Amino acid sequence: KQLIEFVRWSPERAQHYRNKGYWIDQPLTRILTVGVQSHPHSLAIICGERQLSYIELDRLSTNLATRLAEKGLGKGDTALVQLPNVAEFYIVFFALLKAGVVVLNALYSHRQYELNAFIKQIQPKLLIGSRQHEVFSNNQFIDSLHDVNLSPEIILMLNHQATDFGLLDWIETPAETFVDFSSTPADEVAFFQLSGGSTGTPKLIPRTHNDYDYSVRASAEICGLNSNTRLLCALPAPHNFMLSCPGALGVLHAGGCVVMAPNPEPLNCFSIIQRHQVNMASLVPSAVIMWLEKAAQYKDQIQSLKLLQVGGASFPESLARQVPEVLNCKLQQAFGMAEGLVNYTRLDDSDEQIFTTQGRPISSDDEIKIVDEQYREVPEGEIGMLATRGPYTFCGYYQSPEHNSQVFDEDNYYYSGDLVQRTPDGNLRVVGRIKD
Ligand SMILES: O=C(O)c1ccc(F)cc1O
Ligand SMILES: [Ca+2]
Ligand SMILES: [Ca+2]
Ligand SMILES: [Ca+2]
Repeated sequence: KQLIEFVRWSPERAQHYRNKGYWIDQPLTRILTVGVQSHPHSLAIICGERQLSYIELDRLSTNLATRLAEKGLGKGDTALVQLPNVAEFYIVFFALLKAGVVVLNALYSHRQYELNAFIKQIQPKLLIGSRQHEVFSNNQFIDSLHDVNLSPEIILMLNHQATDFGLLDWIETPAETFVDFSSTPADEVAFFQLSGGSTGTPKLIPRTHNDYDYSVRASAEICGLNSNTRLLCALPAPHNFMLSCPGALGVLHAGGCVVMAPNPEPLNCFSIIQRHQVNMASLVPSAVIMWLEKAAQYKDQIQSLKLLQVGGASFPESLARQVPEVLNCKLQQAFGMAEGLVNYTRLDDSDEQIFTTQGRPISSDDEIKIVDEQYREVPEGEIGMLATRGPYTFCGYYQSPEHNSQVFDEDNYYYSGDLVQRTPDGNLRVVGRIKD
């Protein structure tokens, strides 16, 4: 009956963020509902040989949601989802959003140790995974959960066994009986993001419908998405970068289409780009290097790429400059964190800004301090530690009061651990990382 706990913005900041129109108090399912009303038959997801329209995505994820409701899963409960880069990922995401189940999307690369830690932390009543994943290849991990009194009530499996509940069976058909359901309230937790770079297993980041939808809408505007955007989803779909910056959710917000790839391997990605005339992609620097190494051979297959976002690791200027020369598309640098703040070079920034900086915040109410070791603001342009708060930056990790008191200051700035300097033009350069 209690909704998932999380650390709230002050009411004065919530009001401000509503007054500015950042927080519009709609569930994240707004993206689907609006697109179904506007363009039900536009393609939402391309996955392998499948073409999911907006109304198909909407009907498939309602089916799953009615099935879960039928089982007493709803507001107050949590789910652990671990799916590869396939359409069912988003069907499941929107299904849990619709049903009011707070979902943690594990990376498909996470193994038993991480999944165990997540299950201990959110005690999910629903687990959704794939039988082709190493961890669910046998029944050992699911069995270990009974021992520890953490068995979920429902396990749905992709590529399922005859014994299992088939995830695709619960998507294909709605429940036999009607049980009511609804999203969690727009200013309550919608789902858990995961931190990057924390010491042990990733820390849980509660995200509300209000703040995630804002970052998605605002990112989609900055990146200039529209209904002809076709975005390659080659990075892990659950990752903040791939999901909201502007990510699949931004593309759906804009009425475009997400094109799935299993991973960023260049030859296969290039084939998907050519086949579906992908015009946007998002990559981390190591994946850009791989593409850069094949792109001359395949210039023709990737001509349609119009925009490449790059972020997630340091991206030297020498490499940035190769993106337009070799990939024949525009560069946008992105520096963000699942905890909130996202920076983009703008599409009309100068070439030097795009090649040498990681841009500037989504929001004019993204507040930045760049501080020395005495936590005093450095002189303009020097390197300091980044601290930030704003309308989509979280206010604390899930159930971690001790850690939270260490990375938030008294004004509720979050200390991301990133080292940065502000350039004269107003943009940020990420130059490193600092501990504790
Ligand atoms: O987590 C990251 O490293 C990351 C990178 C770019 C972006 F736009 C958002 C992000 O969360
Ligand atoms: Ca907005
Ligand atoms: Ca981080
Ligand atoms: Ca191009």
